[PDB]
Amino acid sequence: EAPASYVEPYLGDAIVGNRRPAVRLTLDLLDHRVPEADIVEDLLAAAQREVGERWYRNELSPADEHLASGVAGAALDALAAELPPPTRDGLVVVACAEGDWHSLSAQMFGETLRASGFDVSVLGASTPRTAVVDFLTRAGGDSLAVSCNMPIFFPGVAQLINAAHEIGVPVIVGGRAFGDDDRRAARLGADAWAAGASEAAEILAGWHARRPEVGSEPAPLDGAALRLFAASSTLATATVDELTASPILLDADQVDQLREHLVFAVQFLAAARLVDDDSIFEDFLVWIDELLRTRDVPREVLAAGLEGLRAKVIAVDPGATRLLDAA
Amino acid sequence: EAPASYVEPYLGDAIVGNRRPAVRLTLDLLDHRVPEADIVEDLLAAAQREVGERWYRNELSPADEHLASGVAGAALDALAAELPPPTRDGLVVVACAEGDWHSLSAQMFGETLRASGFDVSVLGASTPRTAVVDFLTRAGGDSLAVSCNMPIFFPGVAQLINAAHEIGVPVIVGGRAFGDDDRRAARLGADAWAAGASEAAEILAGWHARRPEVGSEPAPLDGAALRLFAASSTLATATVDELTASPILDADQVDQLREHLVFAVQFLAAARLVDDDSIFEDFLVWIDELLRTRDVPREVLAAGLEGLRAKVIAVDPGATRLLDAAW
Ligand code: B12
Ligand code: B12
Ligand SMILES: C[C@H]1O[C@@H](n2cnc3c(N)ncnc32)[C@H](O)[C@@H]1O
Ligand SMILES: C[C@H]1O[C@@H](n2cnc3c(N)ncnc32)[C@H](O)[C@@H]1O
Repeated sequence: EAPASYVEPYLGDAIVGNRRPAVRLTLDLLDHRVPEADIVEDLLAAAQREVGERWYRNELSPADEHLASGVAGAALDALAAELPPPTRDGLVVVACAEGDWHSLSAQMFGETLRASGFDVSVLGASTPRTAVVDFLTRAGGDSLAVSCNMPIFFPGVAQLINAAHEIGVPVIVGGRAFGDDDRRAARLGADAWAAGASEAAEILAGWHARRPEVGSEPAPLDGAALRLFAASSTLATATVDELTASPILLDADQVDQLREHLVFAVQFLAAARLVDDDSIFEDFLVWIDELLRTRDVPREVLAAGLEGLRAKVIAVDPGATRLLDAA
Repeated sequence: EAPASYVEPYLGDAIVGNRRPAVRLTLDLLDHRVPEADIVEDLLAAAQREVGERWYRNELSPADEHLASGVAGAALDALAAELPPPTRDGLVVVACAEGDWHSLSAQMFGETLRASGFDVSVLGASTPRTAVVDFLTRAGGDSLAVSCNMPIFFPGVAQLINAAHEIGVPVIVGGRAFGDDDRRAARLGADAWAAGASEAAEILAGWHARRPEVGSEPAPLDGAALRLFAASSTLATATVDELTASPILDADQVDQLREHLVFAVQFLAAARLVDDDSIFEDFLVWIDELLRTRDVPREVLAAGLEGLRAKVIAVDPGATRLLDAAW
């Protein structure tokens, strides 16, 4: 009867898109007086993480996950239909980072907030920066919460924080890209960071009660790190052109997968540099290496790919040299 | 009253993210014995299109639409929780086209089918080709329904049809990209085409009962049209490099223009692929009026198209006449 112990039966149904028994479990816990926050964190988010890990281990496909993610959204919808109305005044706007389509991160977070009596509008997946600030303005938002699932979205989170400051609004950030403490968040000028709803509820309720001062001076970022971000396309696509004159010829699917991986590589590298945390790049190499290992595609390809990136990457950002000379 | 007459009050709530009253309308109609299909088509789909048009007229932002789209998803979820189990055997797999993220087209369609007693798995937004086919295989899907909201996704729908054929599975297609008849669909090798669920229900129920022959011959397509598809990024990004030596732009504007030019080459390529000029002509009309309501001078796009000319015809000389048609 702990939410955690229901992950397996939930997944059994969720992975094949069998919504009804899986949302029934969700609602049975709720009716047995389990706090919603726990249901969301310990069952739904935990299940979704396991889906992601199975995909990652090449034990599931995107088709399975798509179904699992729909069931998760249906569970959140069911839960939301049980909620009493907001007890707190002051609208919190929850947004995925621009470029980020993990709507469910924003939605799970925002729903946990709702369950603490917050008035919450979840934009979910990627919205233009200027459209988010304009929404804050029109909807009289107290606070912006930005949910970021990969560190490759950081440049835009920084820009978004800046735009929000220009209109007086404070930004809390979170989700897995920001790690287990506030160092990455602080490096981008976020007014706050938290790991989950419990803490964010304190910060947000505090921003409602006492609307804090916000810089309006943009947080300093390494320009070379940003130029390396901007160039990720060019470097990847140009790396893949050479290589296929012809040191590995690769079908149209394989060339696109490689190209896509190398764009990601340069973006993790740029992100590591931007917020001065080497582990972002090192964790990516570990991550991708094992992604490919379960998929029986020789890693001479990616090695060759990284090899190719070397000369052009350092031409843009020489400070990335040292990051590359571990791998 | 009729579902159609509730569009305006539905939107009033949906566009500001006020889920509960808007989902309640959908459930009130259902309690008043209104068929689900009608609710979905006449209220939900109708509202979502009007959201689209307000966005298009620059009267709404993507932030407001994201709210409206969440409400629509929650409405479908509520309605789905009222359905009895399937009365029909034989699994229909509903997928957005690869590259297409309009999950709600697939979901609205699939849900109308469910309401006719079909067993349905909605993959929704973009899934890799080989993951869709592997799902069909593992789940023993009778039929694939592909939902396509832009004609720039056609090459991959063709590939997908081909993969489905290799495993003996028939494909119906639909969604707004396929127009008012079956000509575009047929040109890509689809085994059938329909406007909505009512017709597709007849075709699908017929495929369950009498399992049809499927061509293990790929539908013929012009390679130059495909090479022009493949090159869209290169041509756009390279067109925008020239033009900014310097005929006129901030980092936002350069990216918007670049993105519009990738679209231009893809609508052009799509028009060529299925031999329907109107795909490209409709796009020019569409984009021209998109920008007009946004007060961004159309000298820029003109100049952009102008720039594409030399490279585009170098790849596909058969596009020349389509380009000179315009201005
Ligand atoms: C489903 C899923 C997707 C779905 C999302 C669908 C949807 N509607 O959301 C789709 C299909 C879009 C997808 C696409 C991709 N994703 Co994905 N996928 C996931 C999965 C399984 C997450 C789904 C989810 O439900 N998240 C919601 C829950 C589980 O998140 P949470 O972190 O528990 O949220 C809590 C806390 O973070 C906190 N919190 C969250 N936000 C905020 C905000 C604030 C302010 C605060 C205080 C707190 C807070 O509170 C929440 C309380 O519940 C994960 C697995 C994972 N996250 O471990 C990946 C994962 C994030 N995806 C991944 C990848 C790689 C991809 C793709 C690049 C794959 C590809 N296409 O080739 C794309 C990128 C798309 C993009 N640009 O955003 C990787 C990232 C790996 C890495 N960084 O090295 C992951 C980790 C999977 C993996 N490898 O294990 N993905
Ligand atoms: C909401 C929305 C989005 C959302 C969708 C979120 C979601 N689905 O969860 C998001 C934000 C993802 C989005 C993004 C974009 N979209 Co959009 N947006 C829409 C909108 C408003 C979709 C509304 C929706 O709910 N669709 C479901 C309903 C309304 O669809 P329906 O067509 O009635 O479906 C029925 C029939 O077609 C049929 N049917 C449907 N599928 C199938 C399949 C089969 C097999 C059969 C037999 C029948 C069938 O039965 C259905 C049920 O009755 C439309 C507006 C519109 N459709 O006119 C655009 C629209 C499709 N989007 C558009 C654009 C431009 C974009 C973006 C390019 C914006 C951008 N990046 O700049 C991107 C493209 C993303 C991509 N696909 O890769 C344009 C396309 C323009 C064009 N020239 O083709 C539209 C038309 C808006 C407009 N009026 O300009 N979009
Ligand atoms: C992180 C999640 O993204 C999904 N995923 C991985 N690659 C793609 C893709 N090309 N398109 C759509 N979804 C994808 C998987 O289901 C994984 O679990
Ligand atoms: C076609 C639909 O897509 C949304 N839309 C338009 N541009 C973007 C973008 N850059 N990011 C996300 N959504 C967008 C609008 O809400 C519109 O209605």
